[PDB]
Amino acid sequence: SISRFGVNTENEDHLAKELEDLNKWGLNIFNVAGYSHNRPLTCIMYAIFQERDLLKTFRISSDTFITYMMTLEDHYHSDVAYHNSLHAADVAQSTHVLLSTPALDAVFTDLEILAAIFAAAIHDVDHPGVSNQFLINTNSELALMYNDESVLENHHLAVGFKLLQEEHCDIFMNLTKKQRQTLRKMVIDMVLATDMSKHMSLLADLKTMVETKKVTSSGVLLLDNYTDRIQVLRNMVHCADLSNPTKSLELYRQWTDRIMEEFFQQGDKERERGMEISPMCDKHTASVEKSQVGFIDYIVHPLWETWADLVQPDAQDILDTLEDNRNWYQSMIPQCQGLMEKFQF
Ligand SMILES: CCc1c(C)nc(-c2ccc(Cl)s2)nc1Nc1ccc(CC(=O)O)cc1
Ligand SMILES: [Mg+2]
Ligand code: NA
Ligand SMILES: [Zn+2]
Repeated sequence: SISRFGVNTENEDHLAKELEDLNKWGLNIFNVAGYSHNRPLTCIMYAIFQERDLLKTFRISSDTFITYMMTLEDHYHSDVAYHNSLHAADVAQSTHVLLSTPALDAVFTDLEILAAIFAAAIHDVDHPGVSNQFLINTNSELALMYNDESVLENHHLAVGFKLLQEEHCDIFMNLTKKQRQTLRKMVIDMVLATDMSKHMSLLADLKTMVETKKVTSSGVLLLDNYTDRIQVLRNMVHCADLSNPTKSLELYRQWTDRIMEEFFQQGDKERERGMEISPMCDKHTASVEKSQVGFIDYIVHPLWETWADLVQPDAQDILDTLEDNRNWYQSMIPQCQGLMEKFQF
């Protein structure tokens, strides 16, 4: 069971049936959690690494891998409504699918692939369930440590890398020095690019890149160098981090409930401290359906449209689902600055 899934489970057969969808956008990670004793991140990372032969390629012990992943998953907070191990697992599995998009076939090195999925796994570790801006506004120790810049993203990185230095946790021991160095650099790059306040400038740079794209006669992207590759990978991970609205409505709605609960819990903190309640964080004046439509139309669609343009035609299904979900939320609205502000500056 451990050998098969990297986790103990009372229903191996149900877990195995769900993991049949490992390479699919339609994987249901909530079910994976339910059949893995709420170890979705360890489970999904083990599955992904076996699928891609990454433990063989990089000589990573499977036991050491399970040990690291368990401590990493333990460092996600169960009582944080959205930014917990289920979201990390989702981003990792979503990154895993995006890496296999036909337009990117054989484009990336194995180390690049390793770096993207590892980054996905660690990108929100030890999230406190309050935003960067909250941490800045409350004079937090983390904001003081990190000089107000990508405060949590720097913290997620430091925690993720520090766990590797625990006894029996160094999954990269068998990499060469040069490999370790390159991997570190790439992971730092990608996790720092998940700072939502970089969304606009990241999208601008991606469009610029997409203007210059060239493909083979088979539709495969031609990337000139490292610089172009890591740019696609940053953006890939960002897209995986804003993929909830591109999943089935059933899944999207569960994600939305969770991020609203998280925001509302921060707004209750802010209220208790006599602070102005941040946009999206006031449960008494929230308009959830309307905000999702604006989120999609101004942030998530523009990003996915640029991504879809890059990997044309691979991502049309994703765009169609996103539109369809937008239509649903729009139909459920009962009879702009706060939005856009979390995604720029
Ligand atoms: C993908 C889940 C998701 C959904 C479904 N909706 C929204 C927002 C809707 C309206 C809005 Cl303003 S944010 N944000 C989401 N994620 C998210 C996560 C973190 C942050 C950083 C921050 O707190 O500033 C911003 C957005
Ligand atoms: Mg984050
Ligand atoms: Na935990
Ligand atoms: Zn995230």
